[PDB]
Amino acid sequence: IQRYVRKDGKCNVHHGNVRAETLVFSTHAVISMRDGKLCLMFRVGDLRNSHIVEASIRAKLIKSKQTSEGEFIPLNQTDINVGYYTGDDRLFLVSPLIISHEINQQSPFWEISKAQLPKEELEIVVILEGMVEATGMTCQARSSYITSEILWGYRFTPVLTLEDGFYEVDYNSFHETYETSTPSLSAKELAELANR
Amino acid sequence: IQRYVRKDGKCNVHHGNVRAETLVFSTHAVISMRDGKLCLMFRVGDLRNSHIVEASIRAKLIKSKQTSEGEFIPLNQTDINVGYYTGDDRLFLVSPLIISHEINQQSPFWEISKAQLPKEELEIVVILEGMVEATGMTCQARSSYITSEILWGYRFTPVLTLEDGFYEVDYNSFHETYETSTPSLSAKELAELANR
Amino acid sequence: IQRYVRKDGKCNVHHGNVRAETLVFSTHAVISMRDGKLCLMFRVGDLRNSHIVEASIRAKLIKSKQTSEGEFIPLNQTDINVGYYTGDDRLFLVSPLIISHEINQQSPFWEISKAQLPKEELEIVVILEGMVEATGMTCQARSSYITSEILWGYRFTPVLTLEDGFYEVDYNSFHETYETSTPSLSAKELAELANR
Amino acid sequence: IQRYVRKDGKCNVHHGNVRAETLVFSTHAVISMRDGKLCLMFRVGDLRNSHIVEASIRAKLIKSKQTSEGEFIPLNQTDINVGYYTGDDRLFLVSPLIISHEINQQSPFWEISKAQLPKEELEIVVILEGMVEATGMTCQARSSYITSEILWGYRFTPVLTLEDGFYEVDYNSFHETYETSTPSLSAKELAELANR
Ligand SMILES: [Gd]
Ligand SMILES: [Gd]
Ligand SMILES: [Gd]
Ligand SMILES: [Gd]
Ligand SMILES: [Gd]
Repeated sequence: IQRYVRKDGKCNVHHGNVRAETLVFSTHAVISMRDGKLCLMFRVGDLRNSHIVEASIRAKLIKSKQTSEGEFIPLNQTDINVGYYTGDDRLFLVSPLIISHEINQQSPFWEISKAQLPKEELEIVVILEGMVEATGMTCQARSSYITSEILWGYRFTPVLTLEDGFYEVDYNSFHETYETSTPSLSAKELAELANR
Repeated sequence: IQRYVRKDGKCNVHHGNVRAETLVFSTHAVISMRDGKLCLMFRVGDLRNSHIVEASIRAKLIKSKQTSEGEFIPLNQTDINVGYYTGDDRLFLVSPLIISHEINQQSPFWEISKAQLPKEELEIVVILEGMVEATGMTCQARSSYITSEILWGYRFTPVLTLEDGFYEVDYNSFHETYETSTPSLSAKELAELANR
Repeated sequence: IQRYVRKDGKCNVHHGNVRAETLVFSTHAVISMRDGKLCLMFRVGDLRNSHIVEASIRAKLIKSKQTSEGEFIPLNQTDINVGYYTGDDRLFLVSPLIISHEINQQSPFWEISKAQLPKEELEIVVILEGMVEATGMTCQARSSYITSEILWGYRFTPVLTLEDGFYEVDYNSFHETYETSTPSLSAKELAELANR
Repeated sequence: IQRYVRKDGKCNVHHGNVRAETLVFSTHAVISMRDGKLCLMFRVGDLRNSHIVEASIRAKLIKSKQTSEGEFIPLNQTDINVGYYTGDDRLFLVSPLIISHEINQQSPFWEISKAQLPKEELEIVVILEGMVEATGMTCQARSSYITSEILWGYRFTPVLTLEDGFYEVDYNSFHETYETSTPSLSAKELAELANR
């Protein structure tokens, strides 16, 4: 068994690194099943030459909306769940990670089907915040997913592989995704059906 | 569909900005319905020339009170819910936002009607805390709503409008509110009645 | 109605202040009823000449203990609830505040009566943490309550009074407490009895 | 009764200290019962010559996994519960502490027996984060537990002892553990059996 993090705390990634380089978000988000739950996923990249401490991910849905009392909220924001309640939004960023929001009754995608997706006018903002170990200062990195950039029925290609006692990242496959067999029913629709 | 935040993370607000200017709270709070829930709302302004990171909103009710055992607490504080449990108090401040506290069984306004409001002796303190991206240092901004400054049955005028691929803020309408048809029963009273 | 915090965010306490002075904890803790709940309370002082931002209170019970499998833990620590779940541990420190932990089924005092208190070998550590507005740096202040310093059946004297449009703190009464009629049954005992 | 923390806030540990020295994690983790619950425990060391403020512990399970839809996640991360929900991950680090994760239905060890443990291919990453009082800057310390370093049926030797009004740490016993009678059934298996 080859360790990921060594006893002294030094990780075993990017052979020979030094732990202004920018953090990266995959250009596309994917929707697909993970153990019977439909999921939205995007990938967040590491910083090749330093750790990010007290590092956390959060996501906002920007969507103009009308309240049942006729109040129109242009570009209304609402939180997307990405591990807040279990501390799974508290990231150990030492190689690109796939973040995952389970599309459940409380998720803003609960009733969005495959066909219905392209019709929607919405934007997912992805926001990484941490303190850069080296610099000492608190960072923030942002990016955005519009409808047309969320791919229904795909999965992220794996970028991690074990080479020579070290773990190495194929950063060419970072943004890379493949298709997978995935129902086109909305999570609600899937749940309704499973419930009989 | 015009993006709000671009792929690189730069937002599309305040054409040609630079991302000591003060943050702003609307001078008035409003109470009115949002999808069947009575709500207290105040508006919190952005910082025209920098982001605020790890930015969060919280609110305190200052109200002198007597305990059933005759203990009098002058200016007692208690937390007003403004998205703490869902991370919706964790703000993405890139244009003035309306903050909203749903007046429910756990809210200090649960039993306050319209008529009963002006009678009350209370103060809502609004407290924004974040780290200013540029400066590096942690900010705090405060303001206050006394009874006479909470307007029953109003809504905030919209300040956001899409001009020339950019989003622009009509800051003249910032503090601006209009009236809307809103029941004058207390949330409790509304709930009691709906529950038959 | 005289405001506590003004529109611009400046508070109306300590007429003519400047917003290394030390933060203070009352020398004694008290136990007594607040609306039918038995409560432990200690008082935490403000900083006469600056705000504390992102300010929070937490408390630890230090108590040596034996596990049912005969494992002895000298000075075991366990968290005392002082508003963590509702954000009421997130303090707006602009004048001495009484902190309050409701002694419930989950509290380490649940079964401790008045008579039984002096018998106990325990210590409450009180820990204030915030960033000092002026200095820029994160502070921590600590203090400690041993058995003999928790007073059963007392309440904290009020220190707040309204003088000349300003609110003024009688710091002589800070540590001051008076007695009040308070049952000597343990919270459990009180609950058992009330439950018939 | 000898105090642990004095009225002024100065602790009574490491007689005559000064409050780049490294923080320490015990080289081994142990699994054993604590009041009827099976538990994983590792020990986290203090910093002999300074406090760590806003100090917190978190743990990640690194484990390559396959989703029921055949998606393979190399080195998947998932949060181990170590007091997040009760604020018990918010540490008062003034002498080595034993951290403890109760192996319950939500824990990744729920179904892992004693025999089954050595078969498993998994790694627990332990991550301490706090601000170093003196330095002013935010620290992070890491270490790692692979299968072969988690000891089933052991307990950590005590390192705390009261010498001359001061508390002293036998740092030789830090990594020291002894065996204890401990069932070899998995937590699930223990729970199933207890439930009849
Ligand atoms: Gd912080
Ligand atoms: Gd490829
Ligand atoms: Gd207007
Ligand atoms: Gd007095
Ligand atoms: Gd020994």
